Amino acid sequence: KKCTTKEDVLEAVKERDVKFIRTQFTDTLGIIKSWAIPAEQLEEAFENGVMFDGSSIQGFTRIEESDMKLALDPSTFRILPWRPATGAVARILGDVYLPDGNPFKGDPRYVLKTAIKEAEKMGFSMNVGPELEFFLFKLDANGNPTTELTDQGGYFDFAPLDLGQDVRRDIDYALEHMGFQIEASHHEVAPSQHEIDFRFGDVLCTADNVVTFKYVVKSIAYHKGYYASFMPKPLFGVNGSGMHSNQSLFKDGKNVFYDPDTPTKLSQDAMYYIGGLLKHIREFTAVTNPVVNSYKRLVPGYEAPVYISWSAQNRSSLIRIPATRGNGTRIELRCPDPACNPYLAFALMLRAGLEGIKNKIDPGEPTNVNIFHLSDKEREERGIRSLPADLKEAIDEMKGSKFVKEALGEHVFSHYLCAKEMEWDEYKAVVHPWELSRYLSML
Amino acid sequence: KKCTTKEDVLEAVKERDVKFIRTQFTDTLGIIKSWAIPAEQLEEAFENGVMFDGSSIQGFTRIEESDMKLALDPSTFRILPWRPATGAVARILGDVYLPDGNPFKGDPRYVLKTAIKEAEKMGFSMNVGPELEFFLFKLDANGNPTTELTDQGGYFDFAPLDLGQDVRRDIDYALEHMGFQIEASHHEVAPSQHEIDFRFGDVLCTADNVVTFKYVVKSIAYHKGYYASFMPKPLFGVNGSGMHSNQSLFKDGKNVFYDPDTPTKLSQDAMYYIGGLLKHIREFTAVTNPVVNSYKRLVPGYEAPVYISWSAQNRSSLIRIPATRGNGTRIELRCPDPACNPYLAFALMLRAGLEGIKNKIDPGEPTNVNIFHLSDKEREERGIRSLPADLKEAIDEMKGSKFVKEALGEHVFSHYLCAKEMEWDEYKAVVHPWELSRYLSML
Amino acid sequence: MKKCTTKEDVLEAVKERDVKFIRTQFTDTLGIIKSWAIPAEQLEEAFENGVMFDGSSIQGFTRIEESDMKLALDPSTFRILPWRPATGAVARILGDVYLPDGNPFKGDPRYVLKTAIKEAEKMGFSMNVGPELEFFLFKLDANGNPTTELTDQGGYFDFAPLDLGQDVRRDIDYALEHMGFQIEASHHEVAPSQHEIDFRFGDVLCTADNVVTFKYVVKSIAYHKGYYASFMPKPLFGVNGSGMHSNQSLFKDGKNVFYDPDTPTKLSQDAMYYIGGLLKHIREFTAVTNPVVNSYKRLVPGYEAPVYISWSAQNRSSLIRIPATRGNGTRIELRCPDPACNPYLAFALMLRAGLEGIKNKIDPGEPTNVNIFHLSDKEREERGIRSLPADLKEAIDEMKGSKFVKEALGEHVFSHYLCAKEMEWDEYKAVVHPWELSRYLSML
Ligand SMILES: [Mg+2]
Ligand SMILES: [Mg+2]
Ligand SMILES: [Mg+2]
Ligand SMILES: [Mg+2]
Ligand SMILES: [Mg+2]
Ligand SMILES: [Mg+2]
Repeated sequence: KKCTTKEDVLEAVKERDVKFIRTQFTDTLGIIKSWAIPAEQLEEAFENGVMFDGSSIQGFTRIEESDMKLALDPSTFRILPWRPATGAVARILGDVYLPDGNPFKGDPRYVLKTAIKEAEKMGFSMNVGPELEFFLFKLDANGNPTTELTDQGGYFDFAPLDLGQDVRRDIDYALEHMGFQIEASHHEVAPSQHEIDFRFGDVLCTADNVVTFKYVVKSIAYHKGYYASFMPKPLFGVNGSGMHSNQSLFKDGKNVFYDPDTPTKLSQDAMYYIGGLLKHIREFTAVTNPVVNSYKRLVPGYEAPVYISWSAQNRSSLIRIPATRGNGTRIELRCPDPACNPYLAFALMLRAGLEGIKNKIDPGEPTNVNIFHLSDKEREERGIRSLPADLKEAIDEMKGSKFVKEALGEHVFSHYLCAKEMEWDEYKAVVHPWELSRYLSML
Repeated sequence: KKCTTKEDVLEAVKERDVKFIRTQFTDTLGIIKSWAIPAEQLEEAFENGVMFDGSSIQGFTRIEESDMKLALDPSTFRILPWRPATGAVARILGDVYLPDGNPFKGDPRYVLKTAIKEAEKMGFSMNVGPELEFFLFKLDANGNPTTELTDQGGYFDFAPLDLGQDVRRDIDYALEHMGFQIEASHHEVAPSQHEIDFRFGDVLCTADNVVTFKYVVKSIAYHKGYYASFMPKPLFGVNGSGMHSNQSLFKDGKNVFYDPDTPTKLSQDAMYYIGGLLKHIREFTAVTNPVVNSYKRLVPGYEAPVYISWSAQNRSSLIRIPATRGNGTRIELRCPDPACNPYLAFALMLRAGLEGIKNKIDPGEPTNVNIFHLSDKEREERGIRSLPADLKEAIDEMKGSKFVKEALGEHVFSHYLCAKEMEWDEYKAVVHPWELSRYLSML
Repeated sequence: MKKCTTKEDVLEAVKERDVKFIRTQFTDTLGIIKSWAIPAEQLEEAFENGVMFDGSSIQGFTRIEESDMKLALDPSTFRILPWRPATGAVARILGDVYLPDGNPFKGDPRYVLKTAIKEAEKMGFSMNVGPELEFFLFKLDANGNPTTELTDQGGYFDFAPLDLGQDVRRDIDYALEHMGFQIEASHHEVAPSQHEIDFRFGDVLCTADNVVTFKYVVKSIAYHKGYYASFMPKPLFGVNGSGMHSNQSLFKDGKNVFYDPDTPTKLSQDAMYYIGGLLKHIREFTAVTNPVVNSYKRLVPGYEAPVYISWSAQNRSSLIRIPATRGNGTRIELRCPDPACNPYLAFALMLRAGLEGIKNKIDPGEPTNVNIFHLSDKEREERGIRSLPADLKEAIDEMKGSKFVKEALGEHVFSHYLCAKEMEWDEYKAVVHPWELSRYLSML
């Protein structure tokens, strides 16, 4: 089941009776985009490319069309894990080009590719294993999503044990049937919350899978009567959903972060990589935490980190070093939530870590104390800064950042910020029922 | 009906058959406070004072009691506008003292008195006429307040014309029966919204009346089946409720703001007074706009001002000069909402205006253009700043302000900020239904 | 079924039986069953290098920070679950938890039971356990949530229920036998909709693993037939609660060391000392055998649950009972625990207490052949008959100052267990219950 050439794809389409091909790409804000191609037209698509409206990539801030061409990558062909009676369905990715023949710089996948390209200039290749947390909710009588609980279980609980036990198994099976190579799946801290850990793979292939994961899990749950939610904080008072990103660099086949003779067995480049991450994380929190609801997860008192720090012992730090060493040496960034665009988030993580190695950015001493247990003046002395407290603050930090603008390009940078600003200007004017409950009788 | 001495009060209590006396004071956050005294004990109260728990003034941030004494002011005695079958009811104010005999610096009324005291050092006395906007809503089946409309009328509409016509008349009559001397009352822009304009009077007496107004209107409406709401923005998409504060200074009986020979007929001190207001308004917006809901009114596109500016022509400026001249020359600050503590708000307005005259603070050229019609870069050149966009930003501006700390005192200053911070930390973590409507199906 | 010994045994069985997912199985400090799924393709590498996982999951709801830990899979614990999804077969597997430095994690309750077994081996003893698990079978509401709605109104040993509940009850028994549980007996219990399943009398470590497996297997099977299986100690007022009677005996040289043909009761001196140690320390770890606030709504007089510390051979209502069987079947039954307890911690502490009795020759005193429930405080005080802790707070306080429980559990488990139970009690003691409104709202 390893596809390399267009002839590999075409023969598998004929042998497996694939009738529809679905393109897969994402817009600037991480929404999954697609259109359907009948398989009869697939051979022409491989030869000539497929023309489509490129403003779909631009987000919801689009006004004008832009004719663009999608050059299909046969190595991304993959059959979807459901079987219509008519025939099989498969997804395929590709690269977006302008009519003049130049690659469209506004595709988030292209943005990730340039970061991979800059990493290869120094001989580095990046591997990532994301830990994706989500909620399994009930549908109402009309089939609409709700936040109604499907179980009351806790961390690593063997739950649910009713019919929800079968949908969770169906989700894991569907991913395995598609070649995901899941490492582990388990119940998360909050009721009805679940986590699936990806295999440690190369960043580009992993990023494509994070996108595929989201609509596969969504579709499988829907067809069983449940709703899979990737909201950061759908429920007050319980754990939010993060997307922890374990990352590692390789050069000449060996792990760049590992060093057998150092006290912590962590290399100098590992320290530099953390320094770049710590130096720039505030500038692209708006990308790792892209929606207004993201910052309801980034509040003190839960697993989510709100203070910029690193440690090898405390969990609640922004960056944590797992105990694993050798070829598996990795660092874990714990702030992102599964609403982020994986292409933009992974690219900025790579660029920030690369800038740490380039500029020999010291990360400081690790914070082994639970920072939540500290006063504001204590953190002030130790130089412990915090993440932006809402989307608007994150927007302002990203607005004036030379690092983020150069890494995304002036087109992705502008369009992402403009959409997020429109988002906040809508939210900031809403009068919420909490305000009514608090002030109607008081004032 | 003019009371001057304790014997004036005691005889009127006997003649008018007053059976209960209600003390009236406010806490640090502007909530109206009270306790009941049977009229038989009133004569002892005038002689010795009344001991009460002073931590009631401290707000909801109180932990320890503090025994304090209220020295009743017989000139504030006033009979309430409803008539129980048992007997009449009256309100009375006073000054709060510590057991050692010193005035308690934490009473907001005392804070206003010191600003009046500092104004008298330069020969100034301040007169204020507040324009109080409120909403008239329906009660549900259980008598609880709602936001259900009582009319659909607009600006200056003769509405409502149903039974709501009688409660609005009852409210105006009750205030007139109590000696308020209302200037005008009319329908406001939003449906079910109403405004009552006070007589131009001295700041201390006016501030006491703003407090009395709130619970009188509340009680009169309740007993007719309606709810009077003083929320800034109870309803999205329609006008909020402000408390415009027209103010003027007098020295030697003549209006300090008037000058017959100047082009605009406005004196130099009037310009200085505006300059101090403009220089400091950002530092005490947290007092004029004290609740989270206040900044749902301070959004662009309605009558509320969000840009720091002054003009004699445009309404939508933060400070506006009415056309009236001579003894009636006044300036109007349009940002406050009726949730503010009138003692703290008027005191800071007086101090800021006084600091303008002391330091000869130029207010700049007036902005006669509708600032809302301008780009961000246009306002940048003209030095046009904006008000804080939420309660947290207003808290931070007040936290580091030497002017506000000195004018309120270190005890009111600390307690006010601590309560408002607890307020924001509760609001910032709430997951609102708007987030569910926007992100549950998307993410 | 089959018995697996090597990793090659398990890997073969995965292929020939089309097992697609392996579920790890362990417990947190409080006894909550913990698991995560491994794809069968990953299983071969799991046997070679172990599986990294967040070991703070073992701490319970008192976990402060993450802790990387390794699970070394035990091939002999591989067992196929008794449901057959269309996708493929499912199996569970246990293992040992190791720290990154290579040492075993002392906070795993399974490790705690294993060191108790090691103390028995030092004195030449191996311990066998047969538990009797009581549970309730309730209806689900219209939304699929558990209720306390009855499924039958039968009593002790009744042939009930006889409606569709007869089938789910039989499905539970069939699936346990399908996994090789070798059930001794299953019957209706005293309370309506209450049931009992009697485990095979076998090795303590294997039996403790089966108790954890039993709970989620019964719950999942009941769930899929529209019923809820409850292991609450006392879900309903006014009827019997659910207990976990723990039969036990020691063996040495393949002989039962509790049996003596020569003595009058046909019990050896070691059995007397073993009882003495149990009676000496039972108060100090009642918080382990009866771990939740609801446990002490069962530990009240009048419903078969023992509240007084005594032993006897005749009447069951004693804390410790001697069944009539002798010879190789000689055992002593401890009747205080409920199915909410962690079996690893409860069995470990029973063993340690009994072994402490043997090594210190602790006399158990005269048996109390009368029903203690018929005695005054004066009569009970005259015979020096003590009570079990009356609520979780009292049991916590008795466990907090026990040097014995701290040594047997280890510091990590000891503090983490107590801290969690204290937070549980502090939350409970502040609640204003509807019973208080019914009694006081009108009166005061
Ligand atoms: Mg997690
Ligand atoms: Mg993690
Ligand atoms: Mg108006
Ligand atoms: Mg006005
Ligand atoms: Mg029984
Ligand atoms: Mg029994």
